[PDB]
This record gives sequence, structure tokens and C-alpha cells, in this order.
Amino acid sequence: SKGEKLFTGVVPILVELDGDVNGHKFSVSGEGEGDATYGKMSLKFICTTGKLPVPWPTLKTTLMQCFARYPDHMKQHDFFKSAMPEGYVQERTIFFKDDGNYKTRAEVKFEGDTLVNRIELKGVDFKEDGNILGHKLEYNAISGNANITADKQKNGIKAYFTIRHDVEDGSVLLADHYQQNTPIGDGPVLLPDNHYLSTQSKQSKDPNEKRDHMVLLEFVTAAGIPL
Repeated sequence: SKGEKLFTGVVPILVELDGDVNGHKFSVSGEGEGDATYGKMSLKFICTTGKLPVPWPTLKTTLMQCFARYPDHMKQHDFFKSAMPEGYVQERTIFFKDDGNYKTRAEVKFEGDTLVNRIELKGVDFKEDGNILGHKLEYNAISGNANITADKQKNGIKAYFTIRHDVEDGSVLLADHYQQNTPIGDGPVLLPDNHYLSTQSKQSKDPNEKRDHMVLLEFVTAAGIPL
């Protein structure tokens, strides 16, 4: 596969999310640019249905690991680009400690020159007055590692990690992520040795934007296999 060549330049991004969390229905769209050479994404997301009924930080991981920078010595481990342009399915369960869970299914693929991330999210068993539906989580940066392993059975990958969300009382809300990806096309893909993706995130607001929204600058770097 030559999916990697699709990412040497700056790539426009389009994101669409339809969500239902305890019957609160909402939609999110996003736009921006990926520059995988530098592991970079710059993005702006908007709630198109009014007020987001969950905190923006709980949606960050759901809302494109194809833009990670794989160092040259690790290029043979980049499943995410190998699947393009036909794309991959990305499925998670996210278990929020002592609260509900999200189930997500996304298709990530090229539509012409645009990289499109289309997502359905279903959340169940949330506490209507807990830290999520109660909007009690810090709006600050989620950085850290996503652990990747081959799923030779499905010809894709699994991933796993725990996100640590700060709560506004000084406590921490743990979100355990379980991830499966599979190629959409039947062409060959790269099945990796164990490694991780390291994400550095800066989150911000646009002072001219009236819609409920989130601005993100992300840098993502493949690591864990030495030179």
C-alpha cells in the first residue's frame, strides 16, 4: 500500500458526529488541516444542535490517528495510513469510572482530497447529576499514550489506554478506552509490532464564536520501538 503518500502535504479534515447520551441527542461538526509530516492537526469543532449535553473533554478521543508522525524507522508499523484511501472502521467502548459508557463507530476515509471522519456515539447509564451530564470536568488538555497492537485475526489493530479527566473538585474521572480498527478495502495493510502514539494537545476557545465549540492543536508521534 501507498496510503502514506496521501499524507506528505497538508490535508483538509471534515468531522461529523451524531451522539445520543441517555437520550440527549446532539451533533458535532469539525473542520481543519492535518500535516502528518509534523504529526500535527489544527481543528475547530461546533455543536450544531445547540448546547453540548456532555463536556467537550469526553468527546476529544472520539473526534484521526492517520495524522500521527511515524518516524522513518517505524513506517512499517503505520496501519492507519496503509488503509487509505479506502479507509478504516474505528470502534471504541469508553468506560467512565462510576458513571456511564460510550460506544463509538467511525469511518475514516478520503472523499477526494478531504480526510473525513464520520462518527456515531451512543452513551448509556450516565448519572444525570454526575461529573459528565452535570458539566463538572476541567476544560484543559488531554495528553498521553495510546497503546497499539496487531489484530492479525481481523487484519487490523486494537488499542487501549486510560484518559485521566480532571474534575472541578480536585478528583480525577478515569475513562478506560478499548479500540478496534479494521480496513474498509481488501487491499493489503501494515500490521504493526507493539508501539504507542504519544499525543500533546492544546485546547482553546475562539472569542468571536457564539456556538458551543472547541479549538484543538494536536501533535501525535509514534514511539516505543528504538532506533
